[PDB]
Amino acid sequence: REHWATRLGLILAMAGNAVGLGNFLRFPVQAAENGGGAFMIPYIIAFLLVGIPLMWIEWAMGRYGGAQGHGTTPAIFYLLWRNRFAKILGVFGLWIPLVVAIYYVYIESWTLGFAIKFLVGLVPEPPTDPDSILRPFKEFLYSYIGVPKGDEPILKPSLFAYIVFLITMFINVSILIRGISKGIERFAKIAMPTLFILAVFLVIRVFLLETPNGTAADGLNFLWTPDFEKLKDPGVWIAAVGQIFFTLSLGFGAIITYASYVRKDQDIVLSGLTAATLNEKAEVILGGSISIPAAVAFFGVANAVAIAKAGAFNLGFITLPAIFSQTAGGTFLGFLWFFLLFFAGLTSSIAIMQPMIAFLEDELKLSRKHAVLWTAAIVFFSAHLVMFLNKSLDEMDFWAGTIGVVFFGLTELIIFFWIFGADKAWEEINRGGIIKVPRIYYYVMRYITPAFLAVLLVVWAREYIPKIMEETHWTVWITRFYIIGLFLFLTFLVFLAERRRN
Ligand SMILES: CC(C)C[C@H](N)C(=O)O
Ligand code: NA
Ligand code: NA
Repeated sequence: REHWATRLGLILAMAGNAVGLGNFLRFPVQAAENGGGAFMIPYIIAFLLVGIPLMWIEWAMGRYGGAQGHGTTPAIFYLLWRNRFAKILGVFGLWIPLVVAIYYVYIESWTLGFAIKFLVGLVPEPPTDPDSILRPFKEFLYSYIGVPKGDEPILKPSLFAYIVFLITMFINVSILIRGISKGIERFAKIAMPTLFILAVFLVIRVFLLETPNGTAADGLNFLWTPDFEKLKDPGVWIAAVGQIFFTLSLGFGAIITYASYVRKDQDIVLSGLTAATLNEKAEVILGGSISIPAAVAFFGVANAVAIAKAGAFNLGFITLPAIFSQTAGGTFLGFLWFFLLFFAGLTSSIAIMQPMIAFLEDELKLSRKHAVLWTAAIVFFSAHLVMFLNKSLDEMDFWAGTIGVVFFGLTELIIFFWIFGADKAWEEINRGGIIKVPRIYYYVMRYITPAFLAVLLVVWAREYIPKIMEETHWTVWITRFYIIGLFLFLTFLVFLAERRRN
């Protein structure tokens, strides 16, 4: 089996997995919608009671499986629990990352396309009226991905966007095809440093922004000022947990796959802890100190929150660059912003494609080259669904990147810390660890975490089961139909892999 060359390379590879579009895009929005400081309390709690224990659990399961030549859940679940149903459940460890990757890579191609156009200097040129400053960039984004005037189902992506998406796919392949140590590890040792330093630079510059309407400092205050009146709102907790799962790449089966390349005897405790800690630093300190504080600076808190509630891409692809355009060298600043997003997204996109590749290599015994090329083909082909179908991206993000990851996180924990045995799991987690997990986390993993996730899922289902059936748009049923097709497709490959073994 292939392994990580150095401990450092391992750490930065995992950090590149977590730290991504979720930090500079999803987080600012989630925190803004949930009342800044009021969102932070549940967020931290969710990080302690959910993020860390699951992180360690996934690392353990990964290395455990990897030692026997299996990096994906279909096999690993079976190793932890003997049952056909264990394999069927493990199919999500492939379905989830694949579905998410389909649209994730596309968003990543956006940041790239933007990074290019902003570098060359081809951008809209605003003239004191907020709308007259934002409108040009709204039209700019809409022209790029091809957004309809009214609410129309079909998207018309510009040739440039499509070509950029091809390039993005190429870059992803060029990295993945070189292997774990030579391809992913090498890139991580470069991208991450660049990323952190670009992020750092952007946080400085942004913090310097101050206008008659507000300051970046007002934004930092808003984000870090505690509010206890929102603690009784379940929605805040649900959003916090969802963000923790997404940002830490938990429930995507990515962490597990990466961990399967860690040598049986190498530490996963301190490594895992360090990776997660880096992500949070990149999330709360970097991610939350760029977008929000800038919006608040120019438009004020109220408007900033309104803009955040407007959409997820509205703050990242429209508001921020529009704000930069009003400053000296704002065009170049916008470039660094999209270059940062691109490197963050690229480091994550490769991570959610690897689980599929690892399955083909491990279970179907395909060469790395073939495994990568076929994975890219599937993603690229499926991407047309997200590219040309409005609301398809949202549907995938929801079913896979929201519900799926939580459901899968609960499943893997139940299989590992319950069926497989709590003590055995604990012993497996701490084995070889440079430091040992606090004893208390034993009771967190076995009782607290699973219960909280279960309650969450129950609450969700109660609200969603009626809404699903009554949804007017056909694009979602097409998306649903197709991803269900993808699931069946993957189950069939597992069947073949199972048959080859015999
Ligand atoms: C799906 C995951 C790879 C997402 C990543 N953890 C992020 O924060 O963007
Ligand atoms: Na990343
Ligand atoms: Na992240």
